[PDB]
Amino acid sequence: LYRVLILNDDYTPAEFVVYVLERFFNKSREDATRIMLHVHQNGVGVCGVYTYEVAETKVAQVIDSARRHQHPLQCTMEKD
Amino acid sequence: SLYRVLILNDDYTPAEFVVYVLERFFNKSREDATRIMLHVHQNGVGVCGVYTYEVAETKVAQVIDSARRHQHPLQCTMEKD
Ligand SMILES: [Mg+2]
Ligand SMILES: [Mg+2]
Repeated sequence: LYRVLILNDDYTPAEFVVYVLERFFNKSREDATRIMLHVHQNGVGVCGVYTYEVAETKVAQVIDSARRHQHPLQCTMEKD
Repeated sequence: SLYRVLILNDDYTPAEFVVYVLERFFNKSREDATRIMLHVHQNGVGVCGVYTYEVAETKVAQVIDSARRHQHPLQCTMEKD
């Protein structure tokens, strides 16, 4: 399986990161907030764990959403 | 439970210092250190090693200490493996 990560940056609004986590990773508001804070403080955080193709899909959906909303948010994946 | 130690890319820390860190604190061969350094540059983040919780914390701390004493903002953290 493969974990999907988001990386911190100084441009993407916190509220957008929460939105991404809720929408694309089905996080509750509190859990999304938790992960958003963790990424802000530590530079990176885990959004979910999926089979390879599904991880690729989620990474792509996040990047598509971010860029269309004019945010440079970086999303990537690693073997879990 | 084991924990992976990660570094994050930045635009300031020199490539050669990252290789030095990988060799000094994570027992990487020159080739592996170079490849991880390049991977982090390309991907934004990369895995330095996997250790028990407290050893991972120790490595993270040693990297931050070394980086700041070398005048570099290199970010290092850990996650459950
Ligand atoms: Mg694992
Ligand atoms: Mg990771």
